[PDB]
Amino acid sequence: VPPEVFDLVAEDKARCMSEHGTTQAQIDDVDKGNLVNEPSITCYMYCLLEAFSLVDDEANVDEDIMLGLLPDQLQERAQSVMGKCLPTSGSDNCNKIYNLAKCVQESAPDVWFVI
Amino acid sequence: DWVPPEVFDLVAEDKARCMSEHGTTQAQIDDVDKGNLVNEPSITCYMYCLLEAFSLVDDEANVDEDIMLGLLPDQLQERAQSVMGKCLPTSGSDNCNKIYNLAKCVQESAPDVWFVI
Ligand SMILES: CCCCNS(=O)(=O)c1ccccc1
Ligand SMILES: CCCCNS(=O)(=O)c1ccccc1
Ligand SMILES: CCCCNS(=O)(=O)c1ccccc1
Ligand SMILES: [Cl-]
Ligand SMILES: [Cl-]
Ligand SMILES: [Cl-]
Ligand SMILES: [Mg+2]
Repeated sequence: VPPEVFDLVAEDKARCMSEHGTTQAQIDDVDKGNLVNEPSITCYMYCLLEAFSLVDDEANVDEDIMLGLLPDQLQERAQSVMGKCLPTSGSDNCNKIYNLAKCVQESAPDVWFVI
Repeated sequence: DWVPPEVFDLVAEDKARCMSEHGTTQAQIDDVDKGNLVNEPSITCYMYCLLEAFSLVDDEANVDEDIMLGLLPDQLQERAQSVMGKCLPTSGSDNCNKIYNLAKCVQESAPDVWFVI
């Protein structure tokens, strides 16, 4: 019998949504580049980054792992955005990630990367 | 003021890039997605490329089990820990063959479980 196939990204998103009461409409908003400082979505964003080892349990970004998501041709651009936007800051892990996302959006308004 | 950005799905972009860079056909990707592998670089270096794009392995065939375990779902954690304990570290004739052998080891150990981007 063929194996059951598990879509890792779908699973990780599902788990993070369920942990924070996040709706599909909210995740679809973030996917369009529309950001709001509302914990039900910003805590989802933190959860998902943490699942990918992009941040630790205090929402500090692991720059090597974050740069590691991108192709070689985008490394210099990404390094420049990380120079403007790291280290993270904010009142809690979720607000740290809201502030990061806003900084990344404003620093590179032409493009928006999503998992 | 906000302007709509061009949105890029990392997974979609990574698959398109990796396909191009390794000569992989759509049929071959479809086979990978169903768990059917062959020890041909157009397949195995494509799989390597997708893993590397999420830091699951370096450019020297070293797999990071801690990053991997974080991505797997809760209900597979115990099985995944056991399977990866059995199948790591990698071994093989070259970078891409190491990933072929890893995939085959995981499939032998857990024939009912296959994970995809
Ligand atoms: C860059 C800051 C925005 C993060 N958005 S995200 O949480 O959906 C996410 C995107 C990509 C990988 C993991 C999580
Ligand atoms: C030039 C394109 C902007 C780069 N954005 S980013 O570095 O914040 C980034 C976003 C999501 C994942 C990894 C890095
Ligand atoms: C056992 C080795 C995994 C191979 N599967 S995959 O190439 O689709 C893949 C899964 C997860 C992330 C990236 C690529
Ligand atoms: Cl940081
Ligand atoms: Cl702070
Ligand atoms: Cl895309
Ligand atoms: Mg890399």
